[PDB]
Formats: sequence, structure tokens, C-alpha cells
Amino acid sequence: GSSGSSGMASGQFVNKLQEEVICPICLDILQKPVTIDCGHNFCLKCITQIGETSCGFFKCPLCKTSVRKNAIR
Ligand SMILES: [Zn+2]
Ligand SMILES: [Zn+2]
Repeated sequence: GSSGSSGMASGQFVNKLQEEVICPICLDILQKPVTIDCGHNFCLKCITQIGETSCGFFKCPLCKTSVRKNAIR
């Protein structure tokens, strides 16, 4: 029996303007913005996670609008 490891770094920070829409739920770069009937845009990681017990229809969190997943079958 024997082993060992060691490592250290610093890296560099970048100063740029990120004009990429963000999810108002998780607050993460919205990679896949889904504009539901209500309009608001959410991230798959969210819209999906939120749907645990429900079948598919879920009243938008931001606005209480009767929305029901519907699209070209
Ligand atoms: Zn999200
Ligand atoms: Zn909404």
C-alpha cells in the first residue's frame, strides 16, 4: 500500500461582458431558452426538474398563466 498526490494553480481571470440571457430560476447562462405560452424564458435544467410529479403541464412560476405543454407532436 502506497500513494500520493500534489498540485497547485492560480489561473487568470477574464473581464468581458456576457450578454447571454440567464435563467431567472437558477441564474445560469440560459443555454436552451424555452419561451412558453406565457412568454417567459426558462432553462431545460429547470423546467424539467420542476416537473417531478406532474405529467407535463405546469403554471409558470413567474406568472400564474394557464400554460399546457403543446407543440408539433
Ligand atoms: Zn434554470
Ligand atoms: Zn410566465
